[PDB]
Amino acid sequence: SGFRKMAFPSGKVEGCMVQVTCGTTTLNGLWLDDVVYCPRHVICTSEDMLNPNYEDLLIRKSNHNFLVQAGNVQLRVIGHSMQNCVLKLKVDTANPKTPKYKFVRIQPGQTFSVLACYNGSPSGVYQCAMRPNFTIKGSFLNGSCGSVGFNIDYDCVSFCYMHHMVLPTGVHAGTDLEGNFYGPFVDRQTAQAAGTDTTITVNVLAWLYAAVINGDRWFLNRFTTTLNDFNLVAMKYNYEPLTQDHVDILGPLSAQTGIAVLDMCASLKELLQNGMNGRTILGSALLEDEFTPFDVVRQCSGVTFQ
Amino acid sequence: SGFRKMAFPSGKVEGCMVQVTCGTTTLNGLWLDDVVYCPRHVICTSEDMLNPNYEDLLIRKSNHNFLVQAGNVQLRVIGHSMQNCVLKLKVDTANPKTPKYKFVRIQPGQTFSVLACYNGSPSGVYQCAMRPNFTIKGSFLNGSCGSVGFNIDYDCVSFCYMHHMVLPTGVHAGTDLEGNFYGPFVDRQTAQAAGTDTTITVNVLAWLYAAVINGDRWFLNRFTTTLNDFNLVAMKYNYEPLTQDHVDILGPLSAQTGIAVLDMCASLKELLQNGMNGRTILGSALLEDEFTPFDVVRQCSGVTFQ
Ligand SMILES: *[C@H](O)[C@H](C[C@@H]1CCNC1=O)NC(=O)[C@H](CC(C)C)NC(=O)OCc1ccccc1
Ligand SMILES: *[C@H](O)[C@H](C[C@@H]1CCNC1=O)NC(=O)[C@H](CC(C)C)NC(=O)OCc1ccccc1
Repeated sequence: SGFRKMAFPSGKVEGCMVQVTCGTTTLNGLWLDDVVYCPRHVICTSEDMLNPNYEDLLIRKSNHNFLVQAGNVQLRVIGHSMQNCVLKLKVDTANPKTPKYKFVRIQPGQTFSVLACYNGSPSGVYQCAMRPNFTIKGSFLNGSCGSVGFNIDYDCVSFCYMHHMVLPTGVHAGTDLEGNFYGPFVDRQTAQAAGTDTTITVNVLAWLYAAVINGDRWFLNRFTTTLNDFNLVAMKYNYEPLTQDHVDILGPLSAQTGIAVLDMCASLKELLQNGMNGRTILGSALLEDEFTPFDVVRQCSGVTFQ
Repeated sequence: SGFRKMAFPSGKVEGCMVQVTCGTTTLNGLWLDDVVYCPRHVICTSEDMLNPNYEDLLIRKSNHNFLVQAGNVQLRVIGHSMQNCVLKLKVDTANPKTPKYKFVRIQPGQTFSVLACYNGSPSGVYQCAMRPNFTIKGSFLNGSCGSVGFNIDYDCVSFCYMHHMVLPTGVHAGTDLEGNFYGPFVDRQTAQAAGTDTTITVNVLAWLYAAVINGDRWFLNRFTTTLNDFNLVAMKYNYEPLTQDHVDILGPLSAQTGIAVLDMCASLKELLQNGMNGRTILGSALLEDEFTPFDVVRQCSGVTFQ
């Protein structure tokens, strides 16, 4: 009963959040095994951020210039390296709360949970989606960098995101845990464009399937459509083109509810052309695109983790 | 930058979730010190739930009839009692992961985080509000009972909610940690009415203040109003009557943004009478009422916890 935008239990990630200062800049770090990961602009002064030469800036930095604090105790830095836009601080103490983890470069349209932190302490947890334009719509203030996004599979934490900056439009940009930015973004204080953000069409359809499962069915029509004719409406409304892979991913939900994918596409077509007439679906007046088909199955069947 | 419905870090609560079975019924329990708290209908069979006599049902139950599992190890039950609609199972082992905690009966309009669990294992975490009619709009399936709602103050966990049942309208009902139901609800399988749910007016105003802080200002008008004239619009649109206490709680946000409370009430009045004209505020097409004034200050200033 009910459908909510819920996030993973963040307990396994809270144990990995540390505080990292270099000079006057302080941000968060990810402590896994004997390595601490954090954005590389921790070495930047307020002036350096306009056009930083990270190679020249890092060279004037030694191990003792990095203050890594895990709660009450410090970590002795015994090595540092720069991998893309992230620093890897080698410490002498392995994190005893290190969970089973791996690094994953997420795909556009997929979702993950963000644990927003400040000064190495967690502040909150929320669910976001990697937009098609490789941005996210999160809640990040000054000091939030180094906060990580992740997914949980039973006991395996798949880290996929690390926050770095906000764009002029208010959306946020970051990297994977190997330091590669999602999108055409660079870690420099300059006006960067994210481009036209389209709607994750497969996610909208999966959300409409969750609505029928929960009792909202007023949007179910008596029409059908073709992939090509739907994508003619989709492209006009800045929606992702639907593919046969997208149809196959929506397969299990289509068989469960007995509603063909193309029939659900026709219901979504009328919604784009006629609006919503002041009505709501699952308590929303807009078409939600931050629930993937796997997020619908997980919440509607009660999948748990460690 | 950005405003999201974020939940507290659930790490301190994950360590307290256990599994409780009595007969064939299995639900979640809250393990604090040497006591396990769980809903009392764990002693009910599928037939008993229609009209249970918990006094007569509990009397035929002994300590060994309660299977309390905390992950891989069992807890030896050495005592049981019934406090209102919750059972207090005394165990021989104090939970080593017990955080600083206390029990709080939340007020209508306040918010808290829910950690949805199944079989004693966390499944997800989301933020909800205690509606004026003492219901919540959560995501709860079969097996979710015993899941708890809570707030975190630095290192103190204030447990305030325990899930018990869903209503015919799809909303959920539960108790405090002393077993007293929020609302006129009883733990029995029967059609129970929740009454007219009104909108938390002070929460809507605090959300509009968060919008101005984040850049959404199109709803700011050039009118003003009186508490009485606003409440004339409020009562018509099923909104909570605004009081001087509500104005005082919105004080710090009013002084921060330089917008008088009554002026913000006038902007909210026009929104109720004219709708939204297909526009969005903070990415929503509806007026959000699940952010309290304290939830706005916390997210817009970066308050952290342990
Ligand atoms: C790191 O904590 C911080 C996060 C920002 C601060 C406010 N909201 C956020 O998401 N990121 C930065 O300070 C970043 C540093 C660069 C070296 C990457 N700069 C940044 O986010 O500037 C915002 C901006 C840049 C250019 C045009 C408009 C805005
Ligand atoms: C406990 O896990 C369960 C939670 C329900 C199951 C589906 N969604 C939920 O929130 N609660 C119950 O099973 C509860 C047991 C009573 C003894 C309190 N009964 C219940 O929720 O029944 C739902 C209902 C009752 C009457 C009319 C319409 C629906």
